[PDB]
Amino acid sequence: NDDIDQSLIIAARNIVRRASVSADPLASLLEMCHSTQIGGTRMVDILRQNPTEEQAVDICKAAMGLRISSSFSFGGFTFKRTSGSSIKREEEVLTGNLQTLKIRVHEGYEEFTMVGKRATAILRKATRRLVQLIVSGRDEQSIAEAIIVAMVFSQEDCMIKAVRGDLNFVNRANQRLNPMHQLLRHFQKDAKVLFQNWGIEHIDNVMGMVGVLPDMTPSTEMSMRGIRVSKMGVSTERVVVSIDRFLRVRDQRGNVLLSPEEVSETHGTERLTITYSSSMMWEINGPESVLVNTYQWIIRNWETVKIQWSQNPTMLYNKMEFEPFQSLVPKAIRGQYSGFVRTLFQQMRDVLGTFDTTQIIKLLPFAAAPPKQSRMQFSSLTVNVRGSGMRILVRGNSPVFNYNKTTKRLTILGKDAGTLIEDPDESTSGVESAVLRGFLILGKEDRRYGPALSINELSNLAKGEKANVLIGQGDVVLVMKR
Ligand SMILES: O=C(O)[C@H]1[C@H]2CC[C@H](CC2)[C@@H]1Nc1nc(-c2c[nH]c3ncc(F)cc23)ncc1F
Repeated sequence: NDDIDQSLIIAARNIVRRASVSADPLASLLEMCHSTQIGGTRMVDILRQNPTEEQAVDICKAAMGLRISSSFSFGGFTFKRTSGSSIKREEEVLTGNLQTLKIRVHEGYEEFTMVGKRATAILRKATRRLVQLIVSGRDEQSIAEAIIVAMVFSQEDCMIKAVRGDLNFVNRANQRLNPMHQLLRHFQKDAKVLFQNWGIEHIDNVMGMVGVLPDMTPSTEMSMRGIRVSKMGVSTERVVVSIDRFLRVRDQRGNVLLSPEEVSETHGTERLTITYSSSMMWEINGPESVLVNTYQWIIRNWETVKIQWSQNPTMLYNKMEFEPFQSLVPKAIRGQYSGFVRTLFQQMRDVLGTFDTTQIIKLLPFAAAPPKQSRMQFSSLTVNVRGSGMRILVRGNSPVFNYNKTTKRLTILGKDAGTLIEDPDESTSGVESAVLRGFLILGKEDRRYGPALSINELSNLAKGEKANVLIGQGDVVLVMKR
């Protein structure tokens, strides 16, 4: 039952990481935790009774209104205050790149332990001043990680002055990181200016403790100011917290104890099966599994989908289940697809007797994104699966979308998305109301209305005239305007 904690952590990290790029991360996070199982058992039942303290596991607990440890995480280190106190106060600072940052400065004298995977440390600090850091670690990278984190955490001015270049770090949701994570990211990328301008001191002789120079060389004579490396150098109060929309967890006094930027990037492999049900975890098996599941999901929920489509489309379009598919749509074009498809849907609602089940299913995931309006008459819509742009044809079949009108079996890149059931609202006349934006196809080629136009000269017609248009290769049909 150590194997549960191990697998609960793997599952919580995945879920938080997925949640934070979603539209509503707190909503997505709870949805996925109620969705998931760890070896037969509901995740949310393991979270209510398992005492494991880890960054992602605690974000989840916070989301379920549970109580978690008051320690906080910064740069992957768990800080536990061992003595002292501090007050918050807001300050503006000028970096070494003459950028202006508004920082939440802490004033007071404080002692902390910092605990990490590959190094731990004891830290003493005061207002904008590091007083002492004793760090022990597996190798020079680990020690250095700890030292960088303590240096940014001290908030000292020479750290601020050590910035080069501008700080514009964002997360995957393109949201700016708060300034302390701005500075920490900048120095995690390269720390030599920071180490060289920090300052050097002669050191006293103490058993089991050595100095460290700006190039991570050990020294029995000198050391970076206030820093020592030790050899043997090396948690139970739980409090009520608040979790806001973007999963930043706070304590009563408004300190951010945990956020998604504090989740470890390590990706281990479970020793118990983890089973995600959420649509959010479809992408686990590649964009192909996204597409199949999207269309599969629509078939299985057809009865609720068909009536929300018919009377409350706003809530249909905004559903959580359509976010994964939306990733696969080029961000440049997705809004104009959405605006194209929503109009075609509205034509099918307004012009009655022309309900097409296969067509609604095909285009429905494209209406998720915000409707930007265009006038291009898309003949196909594109989704990128592993870097290549596959196309769904607005009219007819396709490797991506292949429906079989007799067997009624829908196929998605090969795999069987299901089978459609007989629906009386299905139109029997050949009128297609959801292929051409602003136009209605009325069946086969009829020569008495003229010879075949092409699609770019449909604009030269106005207020519902009746023309034949070359829709494909050889395929000619009769199309009227609204
Ligand atoms: O801004 C916050 O509230 C966060 C972000 C910036 C550093 C910590 C981790 C992320 C900080 N969280 C917390 N800081 C502190 C905190 C105490 N003394 C400090 N001196 C400098 C500092 F910088 C933060 C602190 N206490 C509890 C926290 F929970």
